[PDB]
Amino acid sequence: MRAVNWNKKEDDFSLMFWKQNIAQFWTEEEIAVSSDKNTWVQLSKEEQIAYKRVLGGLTLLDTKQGGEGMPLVLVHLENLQAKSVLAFMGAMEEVHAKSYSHIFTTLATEEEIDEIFDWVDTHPLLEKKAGIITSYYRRLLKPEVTKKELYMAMVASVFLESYLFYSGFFYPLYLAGQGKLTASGEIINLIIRDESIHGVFVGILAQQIFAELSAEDQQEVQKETQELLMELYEIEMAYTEEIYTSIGLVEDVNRFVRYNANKGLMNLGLEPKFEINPIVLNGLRTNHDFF
Amino acid sequence: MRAVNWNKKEDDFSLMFWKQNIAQFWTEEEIAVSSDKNTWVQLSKEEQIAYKRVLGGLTLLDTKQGGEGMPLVLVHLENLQAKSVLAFMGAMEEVHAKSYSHIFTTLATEEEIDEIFDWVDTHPLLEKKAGIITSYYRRLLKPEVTKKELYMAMVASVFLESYLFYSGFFYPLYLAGQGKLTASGEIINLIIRDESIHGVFVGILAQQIFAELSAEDQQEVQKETQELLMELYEIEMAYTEEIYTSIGLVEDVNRFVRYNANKGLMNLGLEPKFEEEEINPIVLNGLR
Ligand SMILES: [Cl-]
Ligand SMILES: [Fe+2]
Ligand SMILES: [Fe+2]
Ligand SMILES: [Fe+2]
Ligand SMILES: [Fe+2]
Repeated sequence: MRAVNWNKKEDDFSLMFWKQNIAQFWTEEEIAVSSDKNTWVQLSKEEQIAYKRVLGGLTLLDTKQGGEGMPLVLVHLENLQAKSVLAFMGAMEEVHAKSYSHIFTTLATEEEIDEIFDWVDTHPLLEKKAGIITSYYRRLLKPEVTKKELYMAMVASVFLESYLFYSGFFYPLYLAGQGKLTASGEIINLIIRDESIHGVFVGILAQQIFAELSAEDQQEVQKETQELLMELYEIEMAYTEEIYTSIGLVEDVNRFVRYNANKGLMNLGLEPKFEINPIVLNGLRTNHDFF
Repeated sequence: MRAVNWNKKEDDFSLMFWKQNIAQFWTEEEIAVSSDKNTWVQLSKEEQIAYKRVLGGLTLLDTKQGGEGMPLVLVHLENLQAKSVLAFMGAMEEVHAKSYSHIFTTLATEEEIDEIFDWVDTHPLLEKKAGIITSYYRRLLKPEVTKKELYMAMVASVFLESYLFYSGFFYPLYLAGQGKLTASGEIINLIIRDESIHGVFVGILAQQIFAELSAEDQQEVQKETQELLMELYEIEMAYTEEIYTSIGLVEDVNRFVRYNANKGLMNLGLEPKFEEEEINPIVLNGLR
């Protein structure tokens, strides 16, 4: 049985991503959020509800990535250096999820917080969205998986990392780009810096597996991938309508979702399939290069 | 579908262990090991070989805990705060494994290192002991697991964290307690501080699952746990004889193995099964 041996490179990129994930390490204890209350109380009721709801959705996604997506992909990898990187990325998803709780504690009462998590648990679109992604993960709960099954779990992971979070990230960035809730915005920028490299890394791994598939299996997962992209898009468009109609931002968020969908595809070595709001860009400017 | 909500405690201990695991965070670049070369070259070849072999074994166990043990146990937990802690602990196993490679790079040539890892991969006792533990983990590769299956994976994990590492930790601590390889010994001490809390935590989880079993299932896993403990002990005694006979330390490391087996039992809420003895005072000085 093999032990991980970092003296013998297993690929040309795992050490670089190991080192970068470590260099980027942070915890919620490092950004105090209390100074955001001065601008939080200046938001309308409808704006505050949208903010809390999107943070709830982001928490759900990070919960499933750290608790299912990273663990189940990594258990089936044969490359032990890449496995190490994914284990670390999975832990950072739990840091991210804890960081949303840190923001909530500063901005909401204990009663309001528990209402938000109850709304998350019973929300039909979030359930559908998370269910579609985790289905591909839970296919890997068996002793032996095919490369097609592993490839599609990696696709699902890239689409969560590079695409599904962004209908939620939009709003903290949009407010931060206006000088509102800028400490929470700093946290969301740290999260985005991590998710960006998670999506690139899993995409590299996916491209390596794809090259190992037969031509028949390549064409099958190419079709499944495009269908998944558009199945998620349909749900995201319904989600943006629900969250953002009250505050007038639906079409802006949809453009941002398409931008990031295109990035997810590029992380998989795939051509864009769709066509950034400048205020969002200013909110990233504290990432700005990446976008 | 539920998101982790740290505002609402799921249990009385996960936040405490989350905070401590974070507080203890460290990485491989924080301890330079090059100053150990002055004492490394004073060791005989037999002493050097034993050191490299036990580090190889430790690396194997950490590879399996980060890549199978923590991920598969955590996937099946319902407690999302406990899941978080286990994910972090799994990442720290990978930090531990990376740190062993750092030690190797300072103390061995590239050809020597690859020889060690080929020795690990083809070693029959390491393959056997890792296989016994990972068999419990790989039973969890199915959509739904029973609580009996989850419990026995947690037992295996506590036995790895609190017991199977220590036939290997012995020698770095023994040398560090003599002023030899003391920078490598500081790394090993950081790893031990982590494994100690990993074993306590998984043991708490195991005790929670045990209480949720029927009497019939309790009787089954109680017996399996005791058999597993002694099945692993028989393998560890062959392993210590293989590694340490050349350097005169077999009975010393066997005493340390039994000490730590007892701690693994206590982490599971179980009584000690081996004669209770004070720790070797040289090893104790290496832990200081
Ligand atoms: Cl295959
Ligand atoms: Fe995340
Ligand atoms: Fe991520
Ligand atoms: Fe470890
Ligand atoms: Fe551990």
